[PDB]
Amino acid sequence: AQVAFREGDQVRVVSGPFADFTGTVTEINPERGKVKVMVTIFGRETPVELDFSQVVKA
Repeated sequence: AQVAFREGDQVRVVSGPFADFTGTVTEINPERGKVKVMVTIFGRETPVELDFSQVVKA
């Protein structure tokens, strides 16, 4: 039993100043290929939109 991705999971950022945080998958877009996760920067929530090409599974 294996899986590529699952809603409600946690994924880290790709790079940049945010290359040390994760997010909470709220919704997915298979038809296109996007992903939304709620990250936390400076000790505060921050909902941002990304894509598998800018995130990683942890």
